[PDB]
Amino acid sequence: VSKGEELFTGVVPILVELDGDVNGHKFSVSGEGEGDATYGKLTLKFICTTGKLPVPWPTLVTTLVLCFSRYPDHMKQHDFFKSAMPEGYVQERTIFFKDDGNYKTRAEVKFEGDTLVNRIELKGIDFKEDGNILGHKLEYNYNSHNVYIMADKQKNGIKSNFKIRHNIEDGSVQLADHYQQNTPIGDGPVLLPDNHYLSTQSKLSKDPNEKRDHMVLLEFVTAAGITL
Repeated sequence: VSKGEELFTGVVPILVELDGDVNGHKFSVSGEGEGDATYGKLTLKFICTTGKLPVPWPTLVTTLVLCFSRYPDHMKQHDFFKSAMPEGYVQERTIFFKDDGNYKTRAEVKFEGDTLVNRIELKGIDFKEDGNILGHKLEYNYNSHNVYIMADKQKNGIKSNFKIRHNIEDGSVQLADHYQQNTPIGDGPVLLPDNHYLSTQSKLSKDPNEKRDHMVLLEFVTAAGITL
């Protein structure tokens, strides 16, 4: 058992705070909701608090808390994300949009009191101002994904390479190549996993009564096994 397991046995409130800068377009996003790791379930509503989001909401889904994944009993020794809690972990990514710009993200995921917080800094560079991303040409939807989590023994953490495919309105695909690394915050012991898969599914919706630019997200993440 990890020192973080017991912190996720019930419904946990979540706060997400993102400070963004893409090609010099500054923006901020605030998210609120709750996670129920027993069912691998999270529900979040995100608001662009600076006005219109200058990138498409789907491109921010992976950036905007894998500690809410459901690890089956025979897999709980591989749950790095909960084991780091409450002190937490750093999650860093570069996201390469094919034939367009790239995001660099650095996030701290940790408890502040009873609330699980995901505090993010995002920098976007080399985007095309009239391209598919800054031109808002991506559909408001998301595909299910399987991600291979690999141990990073040198960093006492994990790493992952995976592909997200966003739908472009012309019927083609915008590829987003993700490189990810996670490391414990501080001098904290963690469970170092063996390689395994997470299976994700995400549904994007809108609050019909909400006038601000926003995204409602329902996400399920399950550790599928060592294989598949």
